[PDB]
Amino acid sequence: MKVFNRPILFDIVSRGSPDGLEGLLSFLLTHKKRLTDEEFREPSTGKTCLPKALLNLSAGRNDTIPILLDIAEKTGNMREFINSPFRDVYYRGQTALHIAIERRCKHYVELLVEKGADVHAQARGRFFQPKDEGGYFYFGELPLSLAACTNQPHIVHYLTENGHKQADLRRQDSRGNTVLHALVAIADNTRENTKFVTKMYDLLLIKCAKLFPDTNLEALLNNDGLSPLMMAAKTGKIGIFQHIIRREIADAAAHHH
Repeated sequence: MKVFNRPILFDIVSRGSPDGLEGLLSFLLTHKKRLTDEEFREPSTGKTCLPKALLNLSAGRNDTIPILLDIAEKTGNMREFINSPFRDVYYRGQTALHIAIERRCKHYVELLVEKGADVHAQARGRFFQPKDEGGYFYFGELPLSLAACTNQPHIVHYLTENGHKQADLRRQDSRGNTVLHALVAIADNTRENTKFVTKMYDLLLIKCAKLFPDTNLEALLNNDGLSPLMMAAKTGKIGIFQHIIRREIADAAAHHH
């Protein structure tokens, strides 16, 4: 018979060969194992094969992934498999969705959500960093906040509008930061950054006001006690700060004389 283990399975997925995975389903069923078992997790990180699949793409496409989820579904292990948290020196509590968003793959993002991904999995930092090469980069922890801070409107649209399970815009991270707070966090003072940060900020309020009309986003405070506007002031984010003021003056035009 055909027998499997971590290194073999990790080689198959890292190379990206779907032909190698045949008779894996049968192995798991007979030996009574799942892909989330410690023996198939990289002990150093906690990564299963799914992240490793997403970290090795042949022009944005690893073909092991679709079958991996099909197999997971046939062993009563789908929700667990997708949401399996791993860690590196930069982050703990990462998930397959974070990588899917990070690498900017709409398709794999769509797939995971539809098959039961946790849209509120928080990628928390570890020990802290500099600006120089340090793939840390605080983005607000949540998948929505990550996508927002990397200029990916279609993912934001999907995460909010999808049929299976939607991403709550009101959701706050460990710092107390909503997606708006995150947009301020990343906001540097260059016009092209300020372009999309401003654009994404306004799109979200417009989106939220509709869905949850009895709650204002920019009204929610963080653990410092600050709002997106005030935090922009304190941390010195000029471009975004002006825009929020410049916006509300325009919103005061709900007052005809």
